[PDB]
Amino acid sequence: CTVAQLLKQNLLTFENQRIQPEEELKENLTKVVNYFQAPIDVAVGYGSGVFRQNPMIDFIFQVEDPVKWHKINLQQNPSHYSFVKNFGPGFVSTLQESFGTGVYYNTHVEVEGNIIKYGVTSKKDVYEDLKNWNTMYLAGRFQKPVVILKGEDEFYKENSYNLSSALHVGLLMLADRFTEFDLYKTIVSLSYLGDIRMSFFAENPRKVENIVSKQIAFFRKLYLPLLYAEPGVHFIESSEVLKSMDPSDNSRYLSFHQNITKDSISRLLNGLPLNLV
Amino acid sequence: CTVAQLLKQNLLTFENQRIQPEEELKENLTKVVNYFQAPIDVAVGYGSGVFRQNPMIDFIFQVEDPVKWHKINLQQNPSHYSFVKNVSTLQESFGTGVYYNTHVEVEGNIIKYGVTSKKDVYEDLKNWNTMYLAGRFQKPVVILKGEDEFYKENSYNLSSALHVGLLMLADRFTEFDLYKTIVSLSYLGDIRMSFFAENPRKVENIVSKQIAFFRKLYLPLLYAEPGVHFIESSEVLKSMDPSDNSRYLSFHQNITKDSISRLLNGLPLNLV
Ligand SMILES: [Pt+2]
Ligand SMILES: [Pt+2]
Ligand SMILES: [Pt+2]
Ligand SMILES: [Pt+2]
Ligand SMILES: [Pt+2]
Ligand SMILES: [Pt+2]
Ligand SMILES: [Pt+2]
Repeated sequence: CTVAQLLKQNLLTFENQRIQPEEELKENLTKVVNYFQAPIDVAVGYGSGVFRQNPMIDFIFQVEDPVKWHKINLQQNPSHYSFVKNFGPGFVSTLQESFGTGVYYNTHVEVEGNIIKYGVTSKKDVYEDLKNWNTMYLAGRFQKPVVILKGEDEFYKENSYNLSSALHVGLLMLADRFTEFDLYKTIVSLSYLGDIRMSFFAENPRKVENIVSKQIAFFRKLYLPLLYAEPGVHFIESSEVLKSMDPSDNSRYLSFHQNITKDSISRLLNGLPLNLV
Repeated sequence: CTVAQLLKQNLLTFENQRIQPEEELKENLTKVVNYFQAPIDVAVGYGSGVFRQNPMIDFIFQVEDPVKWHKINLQQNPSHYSFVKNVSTLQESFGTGVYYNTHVEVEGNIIKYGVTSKKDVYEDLKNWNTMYLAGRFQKPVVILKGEDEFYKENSYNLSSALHVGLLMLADRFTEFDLYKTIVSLSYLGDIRMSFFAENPRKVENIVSKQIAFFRKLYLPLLYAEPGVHFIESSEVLKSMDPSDNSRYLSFHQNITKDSISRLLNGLPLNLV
């Protein structure tokens, strides 16, 4: 619609996180998620097969107990898994060791007429990262546009503080004048190595600017309301511009002024998940 | 001293890492380092107390065994430790990460020094287990003791940081885009490890302030990089003082899929 509409979103009901695809695509992704009978608490779609305009579709399943989750899923979907064999001596992992921590991926899996890759991880591990940034490896993925296909309201609540913290890190890094393009590129930079480390994508990493410009409408929807709520941040463009601006439009970028006094920088710093006591 | 001279640096003797303060400051810093009888393998100076445009001077001490090092340091300087408001727990803390004593008076200076396992640093420089320690050394530091040992462990860290910048940037970019991108990679790590007692600075002010040292570190690496080349002619690079923030160099890199895959495969994050 318009950028002005995006400034009217209700943060208190997480409206800036409520990214959902078109009805038909959504139906397909939902059918994929529901195909799994092992209980998925939060299901995430992300990547080129979710944000379009054939390709493998990327998912994350946040589950209550991964060991048990894989026990069930090994019975229902045994051919989704491929294990390393014992060639030589050991490298023998237990259920808890291989499944209990991190993101475990089954890749190039056919589910309901789609080729998919899904990573399974502990919901508890994710929520702790969203709250404290223990590593930010999981949190960083959720500072950028994703689609929550299941457990939406529960997840959005846990993620709002992660998103506003990423904005605050951006504000700490940027000068008193910046464009929204500078902001989103800065925010993407924060998680760029973490996405590589976690193998969220089987394809080559992308250029930071291409990431931002392809998803410009979703970065605006997430962060413009947070900018609007932020004391000391001033939108420079007039009400007229913001009502004439399509969120999908890359041809011009909003500009801002922020307070960069010492007291302001101290409050940004001390509100970070890294600095909570 | 010109930008052109910076390209002719010998990467094989780590000349791009050989950042030393003017001889004035250097003796003071080295007397601070030598005041300590607990042995320090590698001593690092950084921060505004080191790169001067008095203030507290920031140090990192990389040591062979931090628990045995703090044992000796608790004997020579027990006032440095603020623990008398409460040892097993303190000792557990010594082991991992960086332990700091701050606002400490030494040889005329008010200093802050962090103690960390040299082994932990070297492993991070090589593998980016966390990049918390390696990130500090992707940016200008002064190595005050243990230079040749440390420069050689760090060179792969620096060119890896350049490679991440090249992955992140388009086919055309300036040296300003690149230094700011590199600083972005380690910005949260510097906060998490509390390298600085003061508020974090703005990325662009960090770069512009230290533009001569980012240039000394990274310009010869860009030069040796396949697929990357300078856009400005030999003559402009002779007319540029490394401290001049009024003009920034430009670059063209190959961005084909194979070039990008080569940069990804050589990062420290790969287990192979
Ligand atoms: Pt639109
Ligand atoms: Pt169980
Ligand atoms: Pt079971
Ligand atoms: Pt079980
Ligand atoms: Pt929209
Ligand atoms: Pt304490
Ligand atoms: Pt060219």
